[PDB]
Amino acid sequence: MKPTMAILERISKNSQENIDEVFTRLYRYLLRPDIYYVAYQNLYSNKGASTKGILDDTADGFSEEKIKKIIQSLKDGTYYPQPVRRMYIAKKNSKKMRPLGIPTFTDKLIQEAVRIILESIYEPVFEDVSHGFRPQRSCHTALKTIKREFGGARWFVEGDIKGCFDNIDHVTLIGLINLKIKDMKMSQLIYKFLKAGYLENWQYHKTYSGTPQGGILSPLLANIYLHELDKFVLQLKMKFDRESPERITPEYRELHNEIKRISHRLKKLEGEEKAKVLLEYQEKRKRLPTLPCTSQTNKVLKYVRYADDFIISVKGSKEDCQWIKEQLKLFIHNKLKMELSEEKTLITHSSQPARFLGYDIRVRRSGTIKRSGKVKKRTLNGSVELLIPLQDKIRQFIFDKKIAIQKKDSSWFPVHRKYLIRSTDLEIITIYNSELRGICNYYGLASNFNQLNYFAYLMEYSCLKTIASKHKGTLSKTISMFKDGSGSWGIPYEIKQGKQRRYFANFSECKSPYQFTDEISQAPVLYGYARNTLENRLKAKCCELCGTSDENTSYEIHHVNKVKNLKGKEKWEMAMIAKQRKTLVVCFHCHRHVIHKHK
RNA sequence: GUGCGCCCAGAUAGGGUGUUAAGUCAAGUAGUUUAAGGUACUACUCUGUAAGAUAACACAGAAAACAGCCAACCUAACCGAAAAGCGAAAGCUGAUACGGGAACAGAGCACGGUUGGAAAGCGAUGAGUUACCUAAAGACAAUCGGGUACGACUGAGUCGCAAUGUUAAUCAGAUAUAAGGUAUAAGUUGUGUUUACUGAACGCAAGUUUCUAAUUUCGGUUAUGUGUCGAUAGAGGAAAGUGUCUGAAACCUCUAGUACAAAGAAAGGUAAGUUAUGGUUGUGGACUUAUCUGUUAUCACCACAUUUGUACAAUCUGUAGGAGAACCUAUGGGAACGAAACGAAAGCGAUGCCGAGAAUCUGAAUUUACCAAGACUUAACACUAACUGGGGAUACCCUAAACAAGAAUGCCUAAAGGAGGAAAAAGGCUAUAGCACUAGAGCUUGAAAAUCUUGCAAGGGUACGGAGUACUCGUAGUAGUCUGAGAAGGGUAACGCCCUUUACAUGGCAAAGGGGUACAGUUAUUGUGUACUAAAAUUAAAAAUUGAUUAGGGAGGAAAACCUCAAACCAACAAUGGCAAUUUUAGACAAUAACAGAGCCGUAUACUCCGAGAGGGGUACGUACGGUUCCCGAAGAGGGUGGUGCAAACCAGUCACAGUAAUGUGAACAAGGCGGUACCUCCCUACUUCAC
RNA sequence: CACAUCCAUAAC
Repeated sequence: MKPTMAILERISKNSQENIDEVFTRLYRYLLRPDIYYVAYQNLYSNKGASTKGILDDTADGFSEEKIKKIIQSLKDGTYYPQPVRRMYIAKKNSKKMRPLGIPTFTDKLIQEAVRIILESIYEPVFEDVSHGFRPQRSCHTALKTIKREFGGARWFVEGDIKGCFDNIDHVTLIGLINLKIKDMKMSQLIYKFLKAGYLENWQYHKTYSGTPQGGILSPLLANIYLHELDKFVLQLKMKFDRESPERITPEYRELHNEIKRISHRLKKLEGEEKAKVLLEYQEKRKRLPTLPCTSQTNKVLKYVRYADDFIISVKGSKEDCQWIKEQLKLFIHNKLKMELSEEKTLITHSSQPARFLGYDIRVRRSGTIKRSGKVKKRTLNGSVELLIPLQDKIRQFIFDKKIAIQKKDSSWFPVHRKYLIRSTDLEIITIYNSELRGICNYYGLASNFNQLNYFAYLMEYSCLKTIASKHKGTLSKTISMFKDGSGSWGIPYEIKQGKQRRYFANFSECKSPYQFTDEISQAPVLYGYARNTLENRLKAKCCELCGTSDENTSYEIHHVNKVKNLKGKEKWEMAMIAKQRKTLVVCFHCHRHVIHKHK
């Protein structure tokens, strides 16, 4: 009959085909409970699952009967999502709080389902220039887009919108949805989420090392709003550009044409008077790469957007670059009701560093003349060349985590992190290899990535001074205790296969600025394509520590996040070390007596 | 829970410190002197100066001692125990029998001792094999072509430092709070490091040790030898510097790693100051000073990077700033234009203390003018220790001493006879099957020697490691004037002080370790307080109603334009109306439970290291007594009166089955009993390693 | 463009 998940894929082709359909009758799909399994095939890969909203309902309970206790309450307009619990936290290096949000498990499975319906309709309407909270797009696709078609632009518009994600209008958002979805009971389910919700966002930009992925925490809602801007300026791109004929300058064509008249003469004679005209060939060559092959009267705008930033590269004047900053204020006022901050829409001319996603971003004008071998272009003119901010960002990291020390000649000398003596030699290197591999993998596109050598010096020699103090040893005895047999140093464990070693991270295996690893590798699980999942053990109705296959006892989910905190002396922790999984079933009689023996 | 470490007393059981006073000891050789002075002179002998080559005359030296270093041997204190006694074991005791044997700290408290002159460590090293790169880009062949101190792997064979220290000989004075040093607690949290608390016992003062910098290659290069594209050097390489055939007139190494001039100019080596430190206080490298006998003859020369200025180019040289780059000033390239790390901090002051040569000058100073102070040996005096002699109230282990206390065992012949007729278990007894018991099993046999349950005189062991303020016991004796005053003064200083007076045998700390009680402080529990004063930002203030608002209902299976379906209503800011622990205004406390050492300062006293000294670092906070905040230990192990289930199994009749009772019994996780394990606990314990 | 050493050893 197409079980619901082929009907949703039937729509995600349907938006692409009709270039404007008013998509009606979307509510009837949330109720057949087959899509409420892909919601449970999503909610296992999110970090923040222990913090709760106001009621004490723990983040589990995945049972087909509360599917009815869901889906029947989705019927008579009697599901109303939770009010606010403001357990405050503030952004790095600043005194600002941006409100933080969480539901009860119920809401997470409707929300994670109204995400999938709304992701079916809007995803082939999201324009290419957005790269924020999407599939198959991340931080690095934005950077890579800058490294191609931003190349060679005279000026920047390095925008900011004054709290763009707490200023989100709860009333003209829903007016925009209801151009597309012409459905009545959908919006009221959405508008239970707006004003009975929160505004529910974070600050920790360094969690993915320069990303607001925690540091904005929402579904796609924020993108649906902004897509009216990403529709506007890619409409502004056609009013702006007027493409002129002249690309190679007329100062350049008088020198470009006279090369071929005398290069045709160089082969007609070699000898002594060849060398005399070779001086008016080779010393005349000294203003040939000083002559440039580009013209700055043609007019070209670009646009890139992540979630809340956007950067706009324009081929023109500063007259022009203060007209684009004009016809944005006429917009984010009138059609989105927000202030594009005149303080911090920094126009910075391009040859100066911008700042977009934690990179410094700029065009090269340093007129060096390399070889490309027998052929020769200027490979460094007009190339957008991304850069770490070593002075803002890595300087901050090195001192925020207490690696280093400024010395009296300003030289940073590394010492031990005081609070890490309390773990093993394997725990500390896994502390430190994790931190180093994050920044380097973040900053792998950086044209001065080689410069992170100072940072990886400091990390490596401060990992060893921690392990030094715990053993009561020195920095030299600790490479001599942890010797190999090839001059490198490692950390041993006895595990089942014989001895291995933990080494330290690197460059060529954190650098690669074309390929990378696509889910941030914080002990990643496999794709369980052998039916080990959280859906076909539900149908087994099984009892592992239970023995009685009873219907009046509720089956559910016992998914806690972490497994390293389980000790193995109590009755419940001996099952999770055997099957090696975050989760199992939980009973109606099993949870309340065996887990809750003390409390 | 750091080897010792209590409290009073004594001073060789082993020792330490100080004081005088005798005796002896050794200064290259002689001389003079006194004297058995010692370095002063005189004369010779040997050595030292390569500070960047050798010789000739002047400056420094020449012993013995103790104190230390290093190495190899032999042996006190310590070990599972020999061994050995001991209600037999609970625990105690090891002249020497092996094991270490300088031990782990000498820092309060011995390892010693002979013999020799030298090891860790740290920089400059072969072997012993790399694995690699090889001046030709590569292909060709250890072509020792021709490196192997390229670093490996190797674990120590060569050179340097480590490898010394102390001991009187011109006297007094002069810029004596002189420069210049040193103390002036510790900690908590103010994190904008803004002038803040605590018996801080100092005062002022918010921005300071600190970097952003080198010009006739001092680039896009670390916080290093290096290694690579430019301007800029192409003649070897395109008949191998050993060879072969090449790529190209392209290919490597330096010079073009400076346009003048000044000087020093490699190595060792002296003494200062650094970095080395790190987390506080003392031994190797490497920077930086300065210093290494004057004069003659061969000897006396080519550097080279900076010390020095420019000298011009120069990148693109902070930058505040207006400025598509090869665009515009200006203190010009520390020149606040900016940046990063760092609290009653950096600095400056104020007080009491230290202040060598005897600064350099001034009078030195008179038979070289004066010197008695090293080390041992003996005596006398003074002191002194955590050493030595004395001195001992709670919890744990033990249980012999029938020491005090409850356990004595069968029936039938027929109670008469007794079981002394018979049997024979039972308390018993040996091994150890075995799963505790049954002791098997002949057996004293028919309560003793083994039922538990306690204990003095008992026998052991541990606690003498500071947290808050009041009481038991050995004693106010073990101390005759308490080092905490007796007792009063006496300021001080925070005190207890030490200073002045003064009491006479209860006059004195109230000798020791550990208990006990009353109220405190923190943590983990457990229950509740919740008007001692009620009303509020207003959290319970989407309620209701609302506002006369608003477009919008309810239970299910199709793609989107739309298949179907059974056939007068929730929601749209809030507003408005009582309270709860309290920020808005006040005459969260109960209840139980347990309990640790970071120091620091004052006087006394014991030690050591760095310093000329003042002082600083440590020794359990060194210890004691006075003061003070900070602060409120972890983990395993056994043990359990007290906890419980399960496979086996205990035993006659709790069970059959008869029997002279016991006896063969097939059947008790029907455990009548209860171990054997598993579990959660709950409790005790420096038992064991940690932590200071 | 740049791979990375020496950071000593020893008073509680």
